[PDB]
Amino acid sequence: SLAEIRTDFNILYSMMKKHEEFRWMRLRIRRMADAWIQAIKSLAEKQNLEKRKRKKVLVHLGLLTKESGFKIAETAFSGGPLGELVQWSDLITSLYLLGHDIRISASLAELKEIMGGGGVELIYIDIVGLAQFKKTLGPSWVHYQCMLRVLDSFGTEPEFNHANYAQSKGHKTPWGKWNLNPQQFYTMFPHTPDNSFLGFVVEQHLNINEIKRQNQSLVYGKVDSFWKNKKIYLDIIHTYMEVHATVYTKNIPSYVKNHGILSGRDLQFLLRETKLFVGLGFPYEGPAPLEAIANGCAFLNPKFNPPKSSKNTDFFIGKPTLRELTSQHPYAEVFIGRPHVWTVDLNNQEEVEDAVKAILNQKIEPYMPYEFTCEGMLQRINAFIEKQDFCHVMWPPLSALQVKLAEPGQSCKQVCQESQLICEPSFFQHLNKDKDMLKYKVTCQSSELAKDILVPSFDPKNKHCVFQGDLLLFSCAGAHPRHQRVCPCRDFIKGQVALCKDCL
Ligand SMILES: CC(=O)N[C@H]1[C@H](O[C@@H]2[C@@H](OC[C@H]3O[C@H](O)[C@@H](O)[C@@H](O[C@H]4O[C@H](CO)[C@@H](O)[C@H](O)[C@@H]4O)[C@@H]3O)O[C@H](CO)[C@@H](O)[C@@H]2O)O[C@H](CO)[C@@H](O)[C@@H]1O
Ligand SMILES: O=c1ccn([C@@H]2O[C@H](COP(=O)(O)OP(=O)(O)O[C@H]3O[C@H](CO)[C@@H](O)[C@H](O)[C@H]3F)[C@@H](O)[C@H]2O)c(=O)[nH]1
Repeated sequence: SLAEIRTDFNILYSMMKKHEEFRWMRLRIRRMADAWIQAIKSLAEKQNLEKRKRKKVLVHLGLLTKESGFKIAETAFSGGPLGELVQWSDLITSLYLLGHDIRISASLAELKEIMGGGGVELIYIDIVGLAQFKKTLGPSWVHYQCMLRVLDSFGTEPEFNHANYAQSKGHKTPWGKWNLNPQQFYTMFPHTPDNSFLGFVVEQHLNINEIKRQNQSLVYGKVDSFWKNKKIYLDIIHTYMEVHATVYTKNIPSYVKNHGILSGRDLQFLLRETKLFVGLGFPYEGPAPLEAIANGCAFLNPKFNPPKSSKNTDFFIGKPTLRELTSQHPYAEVFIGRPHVWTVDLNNQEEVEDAVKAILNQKIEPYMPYEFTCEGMLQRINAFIEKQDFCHVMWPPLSALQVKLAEPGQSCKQVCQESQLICEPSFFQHLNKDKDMLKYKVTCQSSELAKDILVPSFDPKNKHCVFQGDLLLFSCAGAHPRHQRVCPCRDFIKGQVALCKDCL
């Protein structure tokens, strides 16, 4: 009944051999196996991992179900999407190493059988999977709702999650209206403080100036369509560097050295010899740029002005968020930055040329943020499993609360970030009446209730407070056009933004 850490993958390899759909994920785990085992040993030396209860865990991979018709397993080796498979691989491995009893499902049959068996304590699932869960179990699916952790790469903002509020705003997202606690949404990057950051591990095989060809650039973009209207950009880079590619070819200049779609180990070799990894603008927020940076590549990161969102970009229409991307990879831009990441206006030929010349003259510094290491991911998911409880113990602890007042036109996300903090939506409940507001030296001469994502709000001219009337509408996202927002912030560990200092 207590969890014991695992240091041998033999049982995991047995579980993943049982579906062809797991093949790509099994090969990833195999490539990274020695790093994983080193990391769970290192974590166990730093932190008491004793006295943890072994959980029975459902892992339901909706994206790999026949019944989903997503056909992601089908394209895993031929240039199809991999970012979700990377995250599922790393989650399953983390759960396994931490000693939990994992029940892996990629079918309605397995889903039914596991949930039939009872004693499930935690459920990892995607939004496509959650639709299947609800249909399969019937009305008692809600009995398990507080155990769900929903892998949702791009994030779900509260205004899309609240079914009635979303309807009232005319949000037609096919992904939203689940009415969960939004911290139950697990994201690919820490872009949505209403949600939890799950992430993944960045694959790299280094243990360097002679290995790396100073002259060699590699284009990020494994599909021909991605290269449309990039020729001035690529011509500037080609003035100074060889331009290589991994494309599965009418958009691709004649001078480009195409290697085709590479296996994991061959791609990693290509990164380790590359000076510059070249963003074209798409895809958004993938793992590949972090893999490049972990291998000592600089990343040329197209700047978006205006920032891209469901308001101006087809890709984002129907996604359950209004979040705006300031670049192809905002995490790389904001949490890494120069010299590893150069965020440039692709239409500023002088800025592009200056960036390429700078990168040519840079010293090579392989870099991985701690939160994207094996040990960083184990520490984060262990903390979530042990401390995150939506089933009713307050975590993060109230000690971590720092209250900030967002100016008009400023969100709670923005005001926390501007103080090197992060919005903590679990603390909004402590900011939502006259008495609580005195504590933080805001004085409500009058007040009212509103069901609005933009409250609690303060008019400092009229000394008027609007408080939240629907607790499911508490939202880090959103700026009040007229009033100040009363914003719950917390500290974060540098390199581990998911955790406060007193959260371990
Ligand atoms: C796996 C998952 O749900 N990932 C996140 C999701 O991302 C979207 C998702 O779409 C999955 C596939 O769903 C259907 O099977 C199709 O619509 C696929 O499109 C394919 O065919 C199109 C032609 O009809 C073509 O335009 C396109 O090139 C593609 O080959 C979808 O791929 O997964 C993909 C893969 O990363 C992603 O690009 C999609 O945005 O978004 C959810 C909401 O934000 C998120 O919760 C989830 O994690
Ligand atoms: O055929 C396709 C494929 C993708 N896309 C789009 O690209 C998006 C992100 O691609 P992907 O998830 O595979 O991540 P990427 O950064 O390329 O890294 C993978 O691929 C890398 C190898 O290139 C690998 O090293 C890394 O670990 C992986 F995560 C995906 O959500 C699709 O919208 C597409 O439209 N058509």
